[PDB]
Amino acid sequence: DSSRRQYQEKYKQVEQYMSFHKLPPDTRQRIHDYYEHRYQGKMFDEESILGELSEPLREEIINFNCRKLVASMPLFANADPNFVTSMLTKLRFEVFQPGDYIIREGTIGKKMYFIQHGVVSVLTKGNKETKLADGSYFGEICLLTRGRRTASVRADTYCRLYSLSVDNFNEVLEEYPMMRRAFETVALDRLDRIGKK
Amino acid sequence: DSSRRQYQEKYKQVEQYMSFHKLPPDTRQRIHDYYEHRYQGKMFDEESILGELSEPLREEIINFNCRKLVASMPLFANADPNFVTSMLTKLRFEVFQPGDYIIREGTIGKKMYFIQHGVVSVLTKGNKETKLADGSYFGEICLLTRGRRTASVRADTYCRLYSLSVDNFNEVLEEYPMMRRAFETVALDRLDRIGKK
Amino acid sequence: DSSRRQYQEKYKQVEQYMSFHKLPPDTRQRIHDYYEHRYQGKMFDEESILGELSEPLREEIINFNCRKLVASMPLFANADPNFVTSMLTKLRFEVFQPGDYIIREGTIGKKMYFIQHGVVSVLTKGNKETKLADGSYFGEICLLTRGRRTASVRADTYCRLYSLSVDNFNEVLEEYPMMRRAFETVALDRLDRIGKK
Amino acid sequence: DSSRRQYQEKYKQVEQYMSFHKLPPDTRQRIHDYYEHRYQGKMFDEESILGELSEPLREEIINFNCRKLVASMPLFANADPNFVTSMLTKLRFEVFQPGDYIIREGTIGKKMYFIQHGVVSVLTKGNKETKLADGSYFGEICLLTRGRRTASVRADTYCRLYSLSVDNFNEVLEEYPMMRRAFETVALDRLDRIGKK
Ligand SMILES: Nc1ncnc2c1ncn2[C@@H]1O[C@@H]2COP(=O)(O)O[C@H]2[C@H]1O
Ligand SMILES: Nc1ncnc2c1ncn2[C@@H]1O[C@@H]2COP(=O)(O)O[C@H]2[C@H]1O
Ligand SMILES: Nc1ncnc2c1ncn2[C@@H]1O[C@@H]2COP(=O)(O)O[C@H]2[C@H]1O
Ligand SMILES: Nc1ncnc2c1ncn2[C@@H]1O[C@@H]2COP(=O)(O)O[C@H]2[C@H]1O
Repeated sequence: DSSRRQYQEKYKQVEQYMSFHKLPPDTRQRIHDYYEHRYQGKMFDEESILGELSEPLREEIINFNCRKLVASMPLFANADPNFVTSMLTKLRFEVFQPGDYIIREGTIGKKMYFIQHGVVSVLTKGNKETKLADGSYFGEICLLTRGRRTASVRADTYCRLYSLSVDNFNEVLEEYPMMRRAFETVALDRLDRIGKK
Repeated sequence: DSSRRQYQEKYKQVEQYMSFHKLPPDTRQRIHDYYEHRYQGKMFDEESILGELSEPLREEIINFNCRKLVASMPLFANADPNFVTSMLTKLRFEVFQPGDYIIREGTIGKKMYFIQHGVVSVLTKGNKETKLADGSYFGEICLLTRGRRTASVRADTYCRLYSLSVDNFNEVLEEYPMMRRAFETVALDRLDRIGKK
Repeated sequence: DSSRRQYQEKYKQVEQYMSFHKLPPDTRQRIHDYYEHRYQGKMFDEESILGELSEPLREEIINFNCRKLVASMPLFANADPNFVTSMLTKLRFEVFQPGDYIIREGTIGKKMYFIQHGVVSVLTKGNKETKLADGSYFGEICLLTRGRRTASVRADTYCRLYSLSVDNFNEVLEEYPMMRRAFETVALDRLDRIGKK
Repeated sequence: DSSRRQYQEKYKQVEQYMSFHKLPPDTRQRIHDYYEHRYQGKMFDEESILGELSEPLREEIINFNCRKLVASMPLFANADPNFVTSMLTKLRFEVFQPGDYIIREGTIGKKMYFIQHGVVSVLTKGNKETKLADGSYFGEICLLTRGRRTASVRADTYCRLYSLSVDNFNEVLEEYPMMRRAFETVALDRLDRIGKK
């Protein structure tokens, strides 16, 4: 009904823009596939729907929509449920296509990612590359150091991620200081397999 | 007419989102009841309507819509009417359901609440719990200390509240410094029945 | 056509809100009259229309819409036309009703006003009250001192004003420092007829 | 279809506003011509379309839409493609009419421009005026000095520009410090033909 019509109407607008700007069909297709994998044919207004609810109801809905992501992630599964809820509310859903570069080395990161579904390559230049999958996260090192990306991260497949900005990261750890160490440990651990400590 | 249609059309959108995300009927019902108690079947655009009026007209409307809340509250009833008007303009209407946690201990509060209608439990961990009702307020302690919630507050029933952010709190007291003491007194008084002073 | 329909449709929404909140007809009328005097039956989207034009075109339109206000005001008529244009772009149109209080003493002003059309009383408590009309401005003292309103200002009639915020005030004088003195002179002059210097 | 209808509907609104404010046909025409040259009869919602895509897809689209601008500009053609992409994302499309003043001397610039198509006169008061065309840029001096415009710049013809704000300028050079010198060189070089060094 109203959701499907909101999508096909918006996809329509997108299909016109591509034509006006005469984009390569090499590109229009990526755009088309992105739209499928991101919306599945139904477009809502989360900002509006969720903005119109009380905070307790948002937390109940968000905790449910992410119950599976939470169950796969050691960081959460054993944490205070209020820490978890406080992080889920600050995350933003992002989809990434096979080949896409989620993060670039040398760059100045301002956000991290939690993998809901998909596989990503951590090409840490030189050698000793790595793969992370569902339940893992990355991009935290810059949120702690405030330096530059230690590696690059490329979608091997369609990824569903949840990003968290440095602002929201520090705001959560301000409230739950205990949980910083959980991040530090995995960070310094990851830096050891490279150059950091 | 246009208000009712705006509601049932928006509630429609909400009912779809719930289905797409396959929420427990245990949850869909809470959402449904929330929507009833919050909108009563008519949805307006306060930001637009009120934004389109002069400041004097907003104050006249807001003072009238809150005349009853003002009459129940000792803080206001005896204060400079301009202090009162200046606070009413900064408040935000919030509804909370039976059982909901309005505030959590240990947490870093950034806003307080004034009860228009309803009853809330101040479970101050340990013992000596308390009940506040229509005309009372809470959550001011963190606005003064800038520390953490001294207790938890749970809706015993459907609550209608008006929240005030720390920013707007300090902005009002900047203009009406005399009124800080009224808040301090009730605060230090509340801290005594616990641990504060 | 589209403008008139946008107004009567929005006024419709306003008429419903008043009914829902059961406002005194003493108030609904003020609201109704305000809407007439502010929109004249046609509602546009300045933010959209003007936002869609180049800066030079905005300045040309704004200079024309305010040519009469500019001609009545000694501050402008003899100033660099670029100073003038730079001020006009930052102003915001405001209508005020007979009896309305535009400014209150003791209060912390963050904006000034230029009278396009109407008469206002500067009731400086005590005695020696004053009247300002088309082409005059007021509320500058707090923009300079950063203190409190030295008097109150009440609409004797329907006023059409243009307000300027302290931010935009200081931003203009940052570019045209010479013009501060023009404001200071009238300010210190106004303070002398009271208490300031 | 939907784009053309969005334009002619919005142009309609514009044509009414002009009439309501009784603008000189000397002005209505400039407005009309501006609208043609800026939209070409089709209006989209870039903020919405582009906001709904992943960052990698935006970069792919933006790099393509600006491939020609990039090919004409020595600054880019030889730079790290990621520096280039990082600048393109921050630019804003602006059209300017024959005679328009893009920049005024003595003024406090907060943005620079890259010429996609058109010719502009750098009237540096006094004497020794200059012309810049497709592929050139200007307005960088204030982004570096944080002072005032060294000259004025006037559209000799319809210009298509891309502006970059001081905020985005410093944010890019923060990530790609090497590229500051490329700007400094052309800047100090331009200052020499005048007064700067
Ligand atoms: N050896 C590794 N194993 C897994 N993830 C890594 C490794 N090295 C770096 N990363 C992740 O890659 C990210 C690149 O951006 P950050 O430096 O902010 O954070 C880095 C880590 O989260
Ligand atoms: N003994 C008490 N009686 C009533 N209210 C209380 C009592 N103790 C705490 N509160 C309220 O509970 C709030 C919890 O958050 P705050 O600490 O910011 O502010 C606290 C008070 O407003
Ligand atoms: N004697 C006066 N004559 C005219 N205007 C005045 C006089 N005294 C005060 N005002 C205006 O009234 C304003 C009240 O707010 P401000 O103090 O910011 O600025 C003040 C002046 O602009
Ligand atoms: N001699 C010149 N040749 C080309 N461009 C110039 C010259 N002098 C000034 N400009 C440009 O004109 C701009 C005016 O604003 P800015 O001072 O910020 O930056 C200046 C330069 O980019």
